Amino acid sequence: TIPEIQRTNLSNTLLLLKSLDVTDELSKFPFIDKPPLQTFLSSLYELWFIGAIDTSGQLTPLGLQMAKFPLQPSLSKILLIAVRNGCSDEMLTIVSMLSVPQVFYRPKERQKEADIARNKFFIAKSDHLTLLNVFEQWRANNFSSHWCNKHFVQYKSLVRARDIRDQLLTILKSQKIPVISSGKDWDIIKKCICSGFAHQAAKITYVHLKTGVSVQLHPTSALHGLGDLPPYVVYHELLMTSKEYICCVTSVDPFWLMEYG
RNA sequence: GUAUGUCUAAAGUUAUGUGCUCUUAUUUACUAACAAAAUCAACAUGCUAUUGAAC
Ligand SMILES: [Mg+2]
Repeated sequence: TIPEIQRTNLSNTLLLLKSLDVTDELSKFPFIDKPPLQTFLSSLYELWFIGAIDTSGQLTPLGLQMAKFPLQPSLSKILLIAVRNGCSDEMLTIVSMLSVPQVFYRPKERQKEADIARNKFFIAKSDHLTLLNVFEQWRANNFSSHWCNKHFVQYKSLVRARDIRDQLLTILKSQKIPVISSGKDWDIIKKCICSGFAHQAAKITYVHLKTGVSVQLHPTSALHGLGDLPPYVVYHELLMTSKEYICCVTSVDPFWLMEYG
């Protein structure tokens, strides 16, 4: 089989491999099976964009700080930015939920009931803030497994989210960062998203911000349907399955995109 | 407007050196000189979007 390293985004890897001081030693690093040149150069471009890397290709202190999180660099960028923006408290649990697979359960015949249960937690802005409402309601039900099942959400995913939240909180308290809450000013989170995800943006026909390729909201999204259409979009992943799908979706204002990048 | 052309049957030698029986065109169908300037009669009474393996 082709090794994972030859076929995945590598920016977590390159961040860490710069964070330990393997330099242009990284640019010539002895792997068994070297990743494609354009994969390396693209991950370098991503890190340069995020400001983890300078124009020569050398690590910034922001890079070194981000590398102490167990994270792909965007998710560390957004947490560090959430300190200065003052939403660390919400950002912790949203970044925690964004790490986790298969958060909702959607069995063969029951697509309606699974979504109906999810839609009790709906935020009109995004999937991202709907994840917050899920974790808050889960906790308000004393983290109940039976509530998880009732609402078609995977408890394994939720317990892992809380374990990640407490770990990331520990990492922030190791970096001495304050865990400030934004409260109901959820736009602060959405401004932070622009700091991490400015490449991962799209606009209604959706159409990618930089490459211009046309793309689709995944049908699980709170923003999908025979229905909703917010003009400007930021997203957690782009993925081709049956279609070229944005995996989950958040609405944005264009002014934030040139504010953060 | 159903092209048209050539050939031959000649003369023998011109004197010397009835059954049977198919058929709702089951035809090998043949000719193109003829004409070509075709559009009234259209069209239903109201527009759509959907699903990922695993760590
Ligand atoms: Mg004539």
